[PDB]
Amino acid sequence: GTHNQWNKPSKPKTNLKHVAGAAAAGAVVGGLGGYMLGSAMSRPMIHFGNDWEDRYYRENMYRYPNQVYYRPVDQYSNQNNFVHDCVNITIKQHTVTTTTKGENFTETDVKMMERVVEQMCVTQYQKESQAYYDGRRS
Amino acid sequence: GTHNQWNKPSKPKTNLKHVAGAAAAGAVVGGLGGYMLGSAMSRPMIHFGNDWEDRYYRENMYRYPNQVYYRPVDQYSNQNNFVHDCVNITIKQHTVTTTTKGENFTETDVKMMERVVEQMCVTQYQKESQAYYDGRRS
Amino acid sequence: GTHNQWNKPSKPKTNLKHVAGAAAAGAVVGGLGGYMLGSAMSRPMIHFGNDWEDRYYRENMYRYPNQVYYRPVDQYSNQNNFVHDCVNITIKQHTVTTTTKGENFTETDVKMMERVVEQMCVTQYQKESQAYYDGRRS
Amino acid sequence: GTHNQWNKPSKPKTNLKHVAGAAAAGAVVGGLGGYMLGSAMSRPMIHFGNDWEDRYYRENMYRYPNQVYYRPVDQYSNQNNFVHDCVNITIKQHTVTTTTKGENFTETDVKMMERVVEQMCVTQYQKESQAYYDGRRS
Amino acid sequence: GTHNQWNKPSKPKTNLKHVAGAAAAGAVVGGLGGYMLGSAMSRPMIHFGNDWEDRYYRENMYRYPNQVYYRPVDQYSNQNNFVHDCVNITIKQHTVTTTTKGENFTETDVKMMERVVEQMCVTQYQKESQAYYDGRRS
Repeated sequence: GTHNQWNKPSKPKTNLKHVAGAAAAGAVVGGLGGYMLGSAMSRPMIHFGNDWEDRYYRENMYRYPNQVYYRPVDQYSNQNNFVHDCVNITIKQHTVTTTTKGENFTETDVKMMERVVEQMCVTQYQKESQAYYDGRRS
Repeated sequence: GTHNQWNKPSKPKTNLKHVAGAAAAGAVVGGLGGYMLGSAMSRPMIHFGNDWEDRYYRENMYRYPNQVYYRPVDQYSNQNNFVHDCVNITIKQHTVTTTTKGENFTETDVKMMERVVEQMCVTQYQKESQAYYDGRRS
Repeated sequence: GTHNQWNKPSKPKTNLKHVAGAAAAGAVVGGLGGYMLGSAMSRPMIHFGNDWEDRYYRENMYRYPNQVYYRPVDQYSNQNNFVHDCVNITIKQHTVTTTTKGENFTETDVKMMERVVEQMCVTQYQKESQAYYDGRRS
Repeated sequence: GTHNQWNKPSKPKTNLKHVAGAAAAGAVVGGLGGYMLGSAMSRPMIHFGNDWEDRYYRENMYRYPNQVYYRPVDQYSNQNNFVHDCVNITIKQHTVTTTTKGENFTETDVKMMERVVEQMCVTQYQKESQAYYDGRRS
Repeated sequence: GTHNQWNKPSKPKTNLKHVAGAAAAGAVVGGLGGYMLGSAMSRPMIHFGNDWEDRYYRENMYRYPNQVYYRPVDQYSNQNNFVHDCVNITIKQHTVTTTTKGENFTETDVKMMERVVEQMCVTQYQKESQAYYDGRRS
C-alpha cells in the first residue's frame, strides 16, 4: 500500500505551565498524620500531527490497588491547634492640627492609656494546669 | 490501499495552565489524620490532527480498588481546634482640628482609656484545670 | 480502499486553566479524620480533527470498588472546635472640630472608657474544670 | 470503499476553566469524620471534527461498587462546635462639631462608658464544670 | 509498500515551565508524620510530527500497588501547634501640626502609655503546669 503524510503547521504556540501528579504548592500540613494520599497520576495528551496506527496491542491488565489506613493503637493528645494569620493589629494615638489663624489660643490635649490589652493572638497555653495519665500494663 | 493525510493548521494557540491529579495549593490540613485520599487520576485529551487507527486492542481489564480506613483503637483528645484568621483589630484615639479663626479660644480635650480589652483572639487555654485519665490494663 | 483526510484549522485557540482529580485549593481540613475520599477521576476530551477508526476493541472489564470506613474503637474527645474568621473589630474615640469663627469659646470635652470588653473572639478555654475518665480493662 | 474527510474550522475558541472529580475549593471540613465521599468521576466531552467509526466494541462490564460506613464503637464527645464568622464589631464614641459663629459659647460634653461588654463571640468554655465518665470493662 | 513523510513546521514555539511528579514548592510540612504520599507520576505528551506505527506491542501488565499506613503503638503528645504569619503589628504615637498663623498660641499636648500590651503572638507556653505520665509495663 501507499501511505502519504503531509503537515505544515504555521506558528504553533503551545503553552504548559504547571503539570504535576500531587501538587502541593504553598500548602501547610498539620501534625499527627494530617495529609495521607495513596497515588496521583496526571497525563494530559495533545496531538496536532498525523497519526497512523494499525492492528496493535496498546494496553491491558492495569491495576491500581491503594490502601490508606490510620490505626493508632494508643494515641494521647492533650492540646492540638494551629493558627494561620494574625494580621493588621494596631494601637494608635493620632492627632492632627491645621489651624490657620487665631488669637490667644490655648489648645490643651490630654491622651492617656492604661492597660489597653492583656492578650492578643495568644494560643495554646496552660496556667496551673495538671494532667494525669496513668498508663500501666501487666 | 492508498492513504493520504493533509493538515496545515494556522496559528494553533493551545494553553494549559494547571493540571494535577490531587492538587492541594494554598491549603492547610488539620491534625489527627485530617485529609485521607486514596487515588486521583486526571488525563485530559486534546486532538487536532488526523487520526487513523484500525483493528487494534486499546485497553482491557482495568481495576481501581481503594480502601481508606480510620480505625484508632484508643484515641484520647482533650483539646482540638484551629483558627484561620484574626485580622483588622485596632484601638484608636483620633482627634482632628481644623480651626480657621477664633478669639480667646480654650479648646481642652481629655481622653482616657482604662482596661479596654483583656482577651483578643485567644484560643485553647486552660487555667487551674485538672484532667484525669487512668488507663490500666491487665 | 482509498482514504483521504484534510483539515486546515484557522487560529485554533484552546484554553484549559484548572483540571484536577481531587482539587483542594484554599481549603482547610478539620481534625479527627475530617476529609475522607476514596477516588476521583476527571478526563475531559476535546476533538477537532478527523477521526477514522474501525473494528477495534476499546475498553472492557472496568471495576471501581471503593470502601471508606470510619470505625474508631474507643474515641474520647473533650473539646473540638474551629473558627474561620474574626475580622473588623475596633474600639475608637473619634473627635472632629471644624470651627471657623468664635469669641470667648470654651470647648471642653471629656471621654472616658472603663473596662470596655473582657472577652473577644475567645475559644475553647476551661477554668477550674475537672475531667474524669477511668478506662480500666481486665 | 472511498472515504473523504474535510474540515476547516474558522477561529475555534474553546474555553474550559474548572473541571474536577471531587472539587473542594475554599471549603472547611469539620471534625469527627465530617466529610465522607466514595467516588466522583466527571468526564465532559466536546466534539467538533468528523468522526467515522464502525463495527467496534466500545465498553462493557462496568461496575461501580461503593461502601461508606460510619460505625464508631464507643464514641465520647463532650463539646463540639464551629463558628464561621465574627465580623464588624465596633464600640465608638463619635463627636462632630461644625460651629461657624458664636459669642461666649460654652460647649461642654461628657461621655462615659462603664463595663460595656463582658463577652463577645466567645465559644465553648467551661467554668467550674465536672465531667465524669467511668468506662470499665471486665 | 511506499511510505512518504513530509513536515515543514514554521516557527514552532513550545513552552513547558513546571513539570513534576510530586511538586512541593514553598510548602511547610508539619511534625509527627504530617505529609504521607505513596507515589505520583506525571507524563504529559505533545505530538506535532507524523507518526506511523503498525502491529506493535506497546504496554501490558501494569500494577500500581501502594500502601500508606499510620500506626503509632504508644504516641504521647502534650502540645502541638504551628502558626504561619504574625504580620503588621504596630503601636504608634503620631502628631502632625501645620499651623500657618497665630498670636500668643499655647499648644500643649500630653500623650501617655502605660502597660499597653502584655502578650502578642505568643504560642505554646506553660506556666506552673505539671504533666504526669506513668507508663509502666510488666
